[PDB]
Amino acid sequence: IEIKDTLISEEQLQEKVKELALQIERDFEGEEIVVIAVLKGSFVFAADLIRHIKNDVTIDFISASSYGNQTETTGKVKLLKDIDVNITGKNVIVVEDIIDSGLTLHFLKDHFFMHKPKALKFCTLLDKPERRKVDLTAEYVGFQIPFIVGYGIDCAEKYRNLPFIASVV
Amino acid sequence: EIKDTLISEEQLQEKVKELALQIERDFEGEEIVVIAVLKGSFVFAADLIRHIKNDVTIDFISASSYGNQTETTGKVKLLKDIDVNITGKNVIVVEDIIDSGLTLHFLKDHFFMHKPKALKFCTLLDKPERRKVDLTAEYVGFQIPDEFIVGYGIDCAEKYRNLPFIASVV
Ligand SMILES: [Mg+2]
Ligand SMILES: [Mg+2]
Repeated sequence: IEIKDTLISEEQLQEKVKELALQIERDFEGEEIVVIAVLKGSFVFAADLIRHIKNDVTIDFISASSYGNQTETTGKVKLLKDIDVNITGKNVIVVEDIIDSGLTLHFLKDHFFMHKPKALKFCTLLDKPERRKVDLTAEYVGFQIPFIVGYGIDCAEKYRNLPFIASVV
Repeated sequence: EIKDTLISEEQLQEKVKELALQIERDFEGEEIVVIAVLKGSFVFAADLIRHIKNDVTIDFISASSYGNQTETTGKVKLLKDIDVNITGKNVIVVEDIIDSGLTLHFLKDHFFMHKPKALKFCTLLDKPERRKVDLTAEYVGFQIPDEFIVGYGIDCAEKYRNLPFIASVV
């Protein structure tokens, strides 16, 4: 596994993240927000995003694993770590590094709705809408891209520490 | 409410860069596994690893208190154990704060059971005057007085983790 080319630079990422934060602040003027980051890959994006949000922010994490084929086709995942914070009647933004088929995030969506939040929006750094297997439109999207690593995203647990996003093989 | 800024955003960025250099020096030519103690160390970890040029693998651990027992013996309940293989690897455990050191001493024994090649501790903030056990962190960002702080991943009742600086609260 070797890196090929830089796809999105460190500076592009920082500018885009600042812009997404402004969009979020506008949509929730004067109100608290709960940010739920999907581990592990979104942790870098989440760390940068929340630091630009001036609203009172509560952050928590969720971890989910695959059941096998079932996950690839239906999005059914096993909750490994559920949320600790209260999102009932709250504004919730679920943060991902990537959304492609949307199957797993759709399943996570239903789980969060059981908690009865006031609002539930999705924020992803990268989006691949051509890979959708279900209806799921993210309200906040950093970049639409055409295997990648960096900025929290790995390849076999490697390269999460790159400050930029790159193509690999 | 927030009282005063204790460590600025810029001071944090400079210090984090410096800790990363110290880490690179100690592991010249080798891969490193970074294990961050959730939830408070996630911001520090995100910034620290981006300055480390070595091949880095990151994972997370979550531990909770059993009550008084934790405050006096460090005994904590592992809520989420590591997924990655640290056997024969260089491991750096990343914390936001080390005070009594009781809990990290307990986590140290847990990781040793995995037989890593090396195991070091890196904390953003250290309060050595609060030690109840012998534990010297190899990497320390700042020595702070025994006071309540928030920001840069650290909360007070789940509030203020999103401040880009560290502040006192009263
Ligand atoms: Mg993800
Ligand atoms: Mg901690």
